[PDB]
This record gives sequence, C-alpha cells and structure tokens, in this order.
Amino acid sequence: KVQIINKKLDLSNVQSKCGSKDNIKHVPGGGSVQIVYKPVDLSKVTSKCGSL
Amino acid sequence: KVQIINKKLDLSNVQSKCGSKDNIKHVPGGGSVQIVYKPVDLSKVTSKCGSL
Amino acid sequence: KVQIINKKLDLSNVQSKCGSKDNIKHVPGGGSVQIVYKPVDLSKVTSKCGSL
Amino acid sequence: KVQIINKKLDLSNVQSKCGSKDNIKHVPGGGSVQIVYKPVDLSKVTSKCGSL
Amino acid sequence: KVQIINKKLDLSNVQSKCGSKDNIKHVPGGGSVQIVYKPVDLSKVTSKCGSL
Repeated sequence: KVQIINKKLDLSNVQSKCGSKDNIKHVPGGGSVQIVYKPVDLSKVTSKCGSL
Repeated sequence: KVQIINKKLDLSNVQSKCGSKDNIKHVPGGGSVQIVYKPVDLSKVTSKCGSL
Repeated sequence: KVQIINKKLDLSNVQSKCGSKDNIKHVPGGGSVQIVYKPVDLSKVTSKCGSL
Repeated sequence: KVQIINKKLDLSNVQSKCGSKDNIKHVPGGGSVQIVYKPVDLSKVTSKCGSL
Repeated sequence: KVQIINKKLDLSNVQSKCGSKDNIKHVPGGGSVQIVYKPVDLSKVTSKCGSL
C-alpha cells in the first residue's frame, strides 16, 4: 500500500516524489541507454515591494 | 491499493507524483533507448507591488 | 483499487499524477525507442498591483 | 475499481491524471517507436490591477 | 508500506524525494549506460524592499 500525504504551505511550486518501485536496465546487446527523471522546480515570490 | 491525498496550500502550480510501479528496459538487440519523465513546474506570485 | 483524492487550494494549474502501473520496453530487434511523459505546469498569479 | 475524486479550488486549469494501467512496447522487428503523454497545463490569474 | 508525509512551511519550492526502491544496471554487452535523477530546486523570496 502506497499513499502520498504531505502537509506543506508554500508560496511556490511544491512537488511530491513518490515512485515506490524503481526501474531496471537489462537490454540484450544494448547500444545506448539513458534514463533521466528528476522533478524540476523553479519559482519566486514577491511581497511588499517599493522601488520608488 | 494506491491513493494520492496531499493537503497543500500554494499560490503556484503544485504536482503530486505517484507512479507506484516503475518501468523496465529489456529490448532484444536494442540500439537506442531513452526514458525521461520528470514533472516540470515553473511559476511566480505577485502580491502588493508599488513601482512608483 | 486506485483513487485520486487530493485537497489543494492553489491559484495556479494543479495536476495529480497517478499512473499506478508503469510501462515496459521489450521491442524484438528494436532500433530506437523513446518514452517521455512528465506533466508540465506553468502559471503566474497577480494580486494587488500598482505600477503608478 | 478505479475512480477519480479530487477536491481542488483553483482559478486556473486543473487536471486529474488517472491511467491505472500503463502501456508496453513489444513491436517485432520494430524500427522507431515513440510514446509521449504528459498533460500540459498553462494559465494565469489577474485580480485587482491598477496600472495608472 | 511507503508513505510521504512531511510538515514544511517554506516560501519556496519544496520537494519530497521518496523512491524506496533503487534502479539496477545489467545490460548484456551494454555499450553506454547513464542514469541521472536528482530533483533540482531553485527559487528566491522578496519581502519588504525599498530601493529608493
């Protein structure tokens, strides 16, 4: 049994990474194999700003 | 049994990554194989702003 | 049994990733195989803004 | 049994990704195979704005 | 049984890395194999700013 329950209060993009099981490489006579899976997050918050 | 329940209050794009099972590579005499799956998130929040 | 229930209050595009089962690669004498599935989210929020 | 029930209040495009079962690749003497399925979301919200 | 429950209050993009199981490399007569999965996070917070 797998469930994803996280209590987070953030003024940005939040992500919950839950895979449980992982991947495996076993390609007979394989030439090139690449597995890239990393959740990417990028944000910013602006509160009370007075340039002039 | 797999369920996705996360309590999050965010002024941005939130994502819940729940796969449970993972993928496997086993292509007989495979040449090139690539698996890329990473939830991408990008946002910004603007609250109370006074340039001039 | 698989269900998707997430309580989230966000002023942006929220996504619930629930696959449960994963994909597998096993193409006999396969040349090129590529699997890309990552929910992409991108938004912004504007509240109370005074340029001039 | 699979059901999709998510309680979300958002001023943007929200999507519930529920596949349960995944796809598999097994094309005899396959040349090129590509599977891309990632729900794409993109929006913005404007509340109380005073340029001048 | 694997679950992800973290109580964090942050004005930036927070991520919970929960894989449980890891990946393995075993490609018969494999040429080149690369696995890169590191959640990347990058943000900034602006509160009370007076340039002039």
